[PDB]
Amino acid sequence: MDALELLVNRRSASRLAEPAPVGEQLQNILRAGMRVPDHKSLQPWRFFVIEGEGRDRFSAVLEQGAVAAGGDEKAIEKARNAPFRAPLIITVVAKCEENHKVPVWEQEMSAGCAVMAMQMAAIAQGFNGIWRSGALTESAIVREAFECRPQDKIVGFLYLGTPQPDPTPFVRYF
Amino acid sequence: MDALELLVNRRSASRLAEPAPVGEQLQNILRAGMRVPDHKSLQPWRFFVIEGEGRDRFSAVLEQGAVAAGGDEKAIEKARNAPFRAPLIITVVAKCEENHKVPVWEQEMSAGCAVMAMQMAAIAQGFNGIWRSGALTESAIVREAFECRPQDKIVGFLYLGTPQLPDPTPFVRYF
Ligand SMILES: Cc1cc2nc3c(=O)[nH]c(=O)nc-3n(C[C@H](O)[C@H](O)[C@H](O)COP(=O)(O)O)c2cc1C
Ligand SMILES: Cc1cc2nc3c(=O)[nH]c(=O)nc-3n(C[C@H](O)[C@H](O)[C@H](O)COP(=O)(O)O)c2cc1C
Repeated sequence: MDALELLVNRRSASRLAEPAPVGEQLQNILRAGMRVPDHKSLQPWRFFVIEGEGRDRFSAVLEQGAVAAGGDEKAIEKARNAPFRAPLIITVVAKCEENHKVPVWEQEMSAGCAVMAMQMAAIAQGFNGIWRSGALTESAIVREAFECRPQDKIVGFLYLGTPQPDPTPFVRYF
Repeated sequence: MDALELLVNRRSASRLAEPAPVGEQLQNILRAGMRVPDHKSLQPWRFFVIEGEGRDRFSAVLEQGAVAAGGDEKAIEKARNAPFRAPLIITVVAKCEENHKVPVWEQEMSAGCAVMAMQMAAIAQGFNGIWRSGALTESAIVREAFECRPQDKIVGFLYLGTPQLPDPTPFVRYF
């Protein structure tokens, strides 16, 4: 599709089904992720592809995180069933350098932009998805599953697959 | 311009000159910024357009912030001359809601995405730019000029104008 048309009319999709992006479609999404702005070229991200048996392993981690977080019966099954809302999930970890000339927040911004860049690359190839987070991004069990050091941060669970403009209020002139 | 090719080949440009995007070109850039992901639709951003005489006002604000930060002569003059590296600057402020169900970091993330989306909208229309920050985003004088409350944050100075002028293996893991 047209670049300007996507940038002006980008919409997410939460109801996702097969097929997911695979092969060069998935490779293009990951290429878009690593092309985001990056102060001093630190490349401060890791992209965890979750599909197939990885989806069930992700499900068991989210379930174990919701139990440790003190969820009720509703919350644990929702957490267990959360990964099954898409054929593909990409988890983006901000892999940050501490006490760097670049503050941590700028490196986190780069990782967050990678999430939107990947969702846009999904839409451009005829797919879609939704950037999700929730309280489980802070779960100690989920973080250790994604190899989060203290300075690292889970910025998004990007669900992906096949789905089923007046800026005046925000603009000021300096 | 093809959407996927822009996303895969995106590059910034620091050498920027007139013309700046104006009219519907500028409006299209601002439309892209307001279309970013936004948890619970808080719209937590403000876009400050800096052009013309505004560039001089931005120059004086940055110079004031450099003085108050203890910069030397070189750093103060560099701050004063910083806005004149492009015909257009859009400063993005994360306008955050505290003690909301949506954590502040998710709202700040939305405002940062707005910078990149606007930069891509510049590229799509034949312009380009560079997302900049530096220590002066934390300056008390600079923050006040951009009406920052304590919970607000300057996430970028997006310089824009007419430019003059991938292997994901190490970062991808399979869960
Ligand atoms: C939050 C953020 C702040 C940045 N601040 C600066 C900056 O102050 N100065 C700078 O040269 N680059 C800064 N960058 C990086 C540039 O925007 C740009 O990504 C870099 O020059 C690499 O060029 P490229 O985008 O073409 O890959 C920043 C990036 C991010 C995400
Ligand atoms: C950092 C971040 C985290 C988000 N987390 C969630 C989430 O956990 N659940 C959700 O429904 N939407 C979340 N969103 C918002 C969605 O990504 C999406 O923008 C929203 O559903 C509106 O869809 P739209 O992009 O078409 O406007 C988040 C957005 C951001 C920027």
